[PDB]
Amino acid sequence: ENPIHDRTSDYHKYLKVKQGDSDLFKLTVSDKRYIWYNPDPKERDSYECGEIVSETSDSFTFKTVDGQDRQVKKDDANQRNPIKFDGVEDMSELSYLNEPAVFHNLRVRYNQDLIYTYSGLFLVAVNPFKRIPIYTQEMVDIFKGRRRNEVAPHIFAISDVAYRSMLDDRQNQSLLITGESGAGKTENTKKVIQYLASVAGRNSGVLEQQILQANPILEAFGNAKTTRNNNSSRFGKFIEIQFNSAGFISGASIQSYLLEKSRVVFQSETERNYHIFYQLLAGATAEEKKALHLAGPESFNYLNQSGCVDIKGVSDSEEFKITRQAMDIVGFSQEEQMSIFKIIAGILHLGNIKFEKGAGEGAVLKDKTALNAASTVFGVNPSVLEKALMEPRILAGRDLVAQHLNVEKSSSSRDALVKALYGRLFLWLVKKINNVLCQERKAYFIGVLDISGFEIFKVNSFEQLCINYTNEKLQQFFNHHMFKLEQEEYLKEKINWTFIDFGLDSQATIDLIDGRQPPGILALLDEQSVFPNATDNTLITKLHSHFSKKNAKYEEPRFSKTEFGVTHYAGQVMYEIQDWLEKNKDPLQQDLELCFKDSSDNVVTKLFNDPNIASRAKKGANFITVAAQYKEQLASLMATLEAANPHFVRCIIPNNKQLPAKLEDKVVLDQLRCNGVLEGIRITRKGFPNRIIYADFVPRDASQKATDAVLKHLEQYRFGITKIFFRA
Ligand SMILES: [Mg+2]
Repeated sequence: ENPIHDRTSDYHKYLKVKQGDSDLFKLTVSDKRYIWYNPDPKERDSYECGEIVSETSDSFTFKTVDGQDRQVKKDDANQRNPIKFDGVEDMSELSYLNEPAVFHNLRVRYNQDLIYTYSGLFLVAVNPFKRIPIYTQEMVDIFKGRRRNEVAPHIFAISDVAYRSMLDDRQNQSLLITGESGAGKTENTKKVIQYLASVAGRNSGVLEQQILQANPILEAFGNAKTTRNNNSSRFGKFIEIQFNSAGFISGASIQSYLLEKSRVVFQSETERNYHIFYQLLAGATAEEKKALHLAGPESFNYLNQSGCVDIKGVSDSEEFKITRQAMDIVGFSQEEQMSIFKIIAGILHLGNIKFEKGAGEGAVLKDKTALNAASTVFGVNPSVLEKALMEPRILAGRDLVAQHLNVEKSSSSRDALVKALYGRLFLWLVKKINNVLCQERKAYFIGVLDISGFEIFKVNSFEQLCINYTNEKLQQFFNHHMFKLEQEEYLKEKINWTFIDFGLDSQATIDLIDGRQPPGILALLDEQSVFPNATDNTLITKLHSHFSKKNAKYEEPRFSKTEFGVTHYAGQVMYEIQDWLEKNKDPLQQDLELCFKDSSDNVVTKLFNDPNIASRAKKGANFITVAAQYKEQLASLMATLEAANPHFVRCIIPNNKQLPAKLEDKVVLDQLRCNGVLEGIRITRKGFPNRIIYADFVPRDASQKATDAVLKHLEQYRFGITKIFFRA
C-alpha cells in the first residue's frame, strides 16, 4: 500500500486522476448548475455545456455558448454532474446518468490516458491506440489480491476478481470481452492471460510461459490487416485457463472458431493476407528462400493484389523471429516448422498457377513453373495434381466420369485446395498446442472469449454475417444476465420489485438468422445448399419472399438485387449473396484430397489422413454445412458460458482512424447505446446486486430475522423469501 497511496509512484501517475489545482477547487465549490444541450438540434451526439440561469416548476432555462437563451422541459434535460464527479472511477456514483454525462466522464478520463472505467459491475475500456505503461510486472503485483474498491479500474482488477470468485465460490468463471473491430479485445485478452499466468503461476514454471507463447503463434496465421484493424483477428477463440483445487494453473485449452480462410486467396484493397505470408518472405534465410523457390510478396498473386504489403510500424522480418521463438517454446520440431513453411510457400505457388482456355472449352496449363514449385515443396506428383485440378473424376450414378473444368472452375478448385490446406493447418496448430497444454485434469477454469467483432465493409459476405451474428448473441448474453435473469431473481424471491423494460432485446434479429421453425436465413441457406438446381439468385429470391415486408429486422433493398439487409444491434448491414452456396457447402474435389494423401511430407499427410483434421461429419447423404457446423459449436460455447459466472469488459473504439488522443463524439456514443452501458448502470443502482442465503446471512445459529440484528448494530435494503439483498 506504499505505491497505492504514494503520488510519486507510477501507479498514481498512470492509473489515477491528477490532482486538481487551486483554480479548479474554486469551480468545484461553485453553486452554479449546468446542462448538456445540442447546439445543432439534429446533430444529436455533439453537445456543449451551458449554465442554468432560471427554472420553472417543469422547465430549465440555460445559456448557450453564443449568449442566446434556450428552454428545455425538466423531463428532457441532460443535467451536467458536478465537476467533482469528473474522472470518477465508477459511474454508478454519478448523480445524473445521461448519455452526454457518461461520455463526458470517459472523455475526462481518456484525456489523461485513463482508459479503464467501471460502469457498475462491468468494465469499460476505451482503446488508446498508444502504448501506456500500466501492464508491467510491478503493476501486476500491486493489483494482486486487492478488492475492486481498493484499487483503480484495470483489466488486472477484474481478472483478479474472477480469480478470487473462482476460489471463494468454487465455480468456473468467464471473462467476456465485447467490442467492434479495432475496439481493444485481443490486447485486453493478452493482459488477462498475463495476469492469471503470474498470480496463479508456479515459481520451473515453463507451462506458464508455454501458455503465453501459444497466442503469438495463432496470431501469425490467424490475424491480418483489414481496413478497421492492422492486427484483426480473423478467427474467434475461447481460451480456457485451468486451475487445480489449490488454485494454481494446471493447464489450458484453446477452442478456435470461424477462420476467414477466404482471405488466403482474396483481400479487399489496402488489406493484407495473413501475417505469416509476409513474415516468411521477409525473415526467411537465403537458404530457406532458395529451398522453397520464394520471391518478394510482389511476385505472388495472393499477395500482390490489394496494393499493400506493409503495416505502419511493423517489421515482418522481426515478427517472424517472434513466432519461430514461440514455436520453439511450445515444442514444434525443426522439421515441423519447416513443413509448416513448405505449406505456406506451397500455398503461394498454387496461387500463381494460371489456367487458360485450351482447344476446347476445358482449361489447360501452358506454364507449369508454379505447379512444379508447389508440388516440390508439398511433395506430391505434379501431373497428378494437374489432372486433379482441371480434370477431376466424379461419379455419375455409379459410373466414373472425368471432368474437364474451364478456366473459371479450375481456378476455383485451386482456391478450394488452398483454403482446405490453410484451414487444416490452422486446426493442426491449435491441436498441437492444446496437446502441449493438456497436462492436468482441471478443477476449475477461467474462460476468456476473444471473438472477431462487429464489422462492416463496402462488400459484406457470408463471413461477415457469421461474425456479426456471433456478436449479436454475445450482446444478447449481456442483456440476458444483466436485466432478465437479474429481475427474474427479484421477482422469484418476492422483494416487491416492479419489472423494468430496458428495451434491449436482440432476439428478433437472432431468430431471423438462426431460426429453425419458422426457418431463418441459415436454415433457408442450408435448404438451398442441397437443392440440386439452386443458384445464388434462387437463394436470395427465397430470402426475400420469406422475410421482405414480413420480418421487421430484414430489408429487401430497392437499389440492388443481390444484397439484403439485416438490422443488428450495432447497425444495419447489407450482405452480398454471391458465392454463398459454395461457401456453405465448402466443396473440394476428392481427387485433390487423394493426391495430397500420397504426399512426402509428414505434416501434409496428417492434414489429409487424420480423421479429426480431414474428415467432415455427414448429415444423411450430404456433408454437414458450414452454417450448421458453426451453429453447433456456437451453441456448445454459449452453453459453457451460461454455466460459468460472467465478467464483462466492454471495449470501445474512440474513432475510425486508429489514431490516439482523438475521442470522437458520435462514434463512442453509438457503441454506448447499442452495448447497453447506461442500461447496465441503471440496473445496478436501482436494483440490488447481491444476495446471500439466510442461514449464512452475534449468536451464529438459529428464522429469517436472525440476521436482522447485525444490520441494526451497524427500504435501503430488502428481505425476500430465502435470501437477503443489498443495494449500492
Ligand atoms: Mg482481435
